[PDB]
Amino acid sequence: TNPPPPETSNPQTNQLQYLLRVVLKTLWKHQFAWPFQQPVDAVKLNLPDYYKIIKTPMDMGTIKKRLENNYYWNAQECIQDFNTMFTNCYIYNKPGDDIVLMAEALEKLFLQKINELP
Ligand SMILES: COc1ccc(OC)c(/C=C/C(=O)c2cc(OC)c(OC)cc2CCNC(C)=O)c1
Ligand SMILES: [Cl-]
Repeated sequence: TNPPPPETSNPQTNQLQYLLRVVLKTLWKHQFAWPFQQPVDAVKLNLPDYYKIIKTPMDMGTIKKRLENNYYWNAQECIQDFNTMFTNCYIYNKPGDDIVLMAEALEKLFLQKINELP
């Protein structure tokens, strides 16, 4: 069985609104977005070692749930989750894999969207 997804509720800056409404939304509609739209389903994908290697898992779906529930206090905490998501992919998969190239293309576009923020 897969581990439970990361918590998405803690209990509104302009940069957080921008990350959700502009950065995340554009990356969510990118063609290479599908493997990162929800937590890695290690059971269905038959990856019994994923959650042994990746100890801080993260996906765009959990970012959205966190951005919609005001989980983050600031934009830096949210930007770290994206970097957690990208670096997780680089750690588990092998260089040259198509998913690694997809993650690189997503990150390089992510740095452009955050390169112009309030
Ligand atoms: C029906 O097939 C489906 C349907 C829905 C899916 O997700 C919604 C997926 C997810 C596939 C992957 O995630 C995936 C894809 C790879 O190449 C394409 C890969 O190459 C080594 C390693 C992984 C393992 C995860 N590695 C990560 C996340 O970095 C597959
Ligand atoms: Cl808060």
